[PDB]
Amino acid sequence: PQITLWKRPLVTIKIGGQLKEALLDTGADDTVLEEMNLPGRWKPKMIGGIGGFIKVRQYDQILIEICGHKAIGTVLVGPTPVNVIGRNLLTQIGCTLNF
Amino acid sequence: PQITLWKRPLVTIKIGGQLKEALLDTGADDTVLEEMNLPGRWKPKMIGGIGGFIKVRQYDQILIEICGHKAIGTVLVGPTPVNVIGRNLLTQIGCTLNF
Ligand SMILES: CCOP(=O)(COc1ccc(C[C@H](NC(=O)O[C@H]2CO[C@H]3OCC[C@H]32)[C@H](O)CN(CC(C)C)S(=O)(=O)c2ccc([C@@H](C)O)cc2)cc1)OCC
Repeated sequence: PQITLWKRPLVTIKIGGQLKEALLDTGADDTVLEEMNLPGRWKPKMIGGIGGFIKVRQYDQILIEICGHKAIGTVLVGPTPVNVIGRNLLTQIGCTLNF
Repeated sequence: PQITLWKRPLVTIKIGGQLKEALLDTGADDTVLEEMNLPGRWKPKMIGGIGGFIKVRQYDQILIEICGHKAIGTVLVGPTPVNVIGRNLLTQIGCTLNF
């Protein structure tokens, strides 16, 4: 689809078999979701945002469907203010900026 | 143009007679730029993201040129680690997400 930006580009995603809402975030290198339960192994990691750094749980090679488009990649889980889909997954679904 | 997201979507902007690099950021409601001593009246504000909040100065009706596309709107200035062009200005240059 073509998504204008007068509203937040929020989309429904499916991860771990559960539906959620997430923000398409071209300013994020990585995908960071709020606290949740995900199966499998994970490693501690740090990520920095506008306000500093936080601790997150890094889940690698995770299946995630974004607005009907499938991706398999890294998902960070931690105290983010909102679920953000970052460039690591936006590239998988073929997302580009256009103007 | 069409910007792929393999790398950060950085572009040259002109603001307050200065050239700078900034991210086209669909995840930012508004625009936040590095400390710069702009003229005019301003209003203190707090903006938050990953890692917490930072203090910024809100300037209204600021002219910005983004890849030769002129825009005018609110610009927040402060100790942000990165310059982000937010949706308030992206809509003005006709920017969309596409996949
Ligand atoms: C020199 C580099 O220093 P750092 O590395 C951090 O640099 C950064 C910092 C911020 C960003 C942009 C943000 N991306 C981001 O957080 O991405 C995370 C995840 O992926 C990683 O990649 C980049 C960082 C990691 C995001 O797009 C936009 N945000 C909102 C989202 C979170 C809902 S917002 O910025 O918080 C924001 C809040 C309020 C407003 C009002 C005005 O509307 C406007 C913007 C990109 C790189 O270290 C720490 C200093």
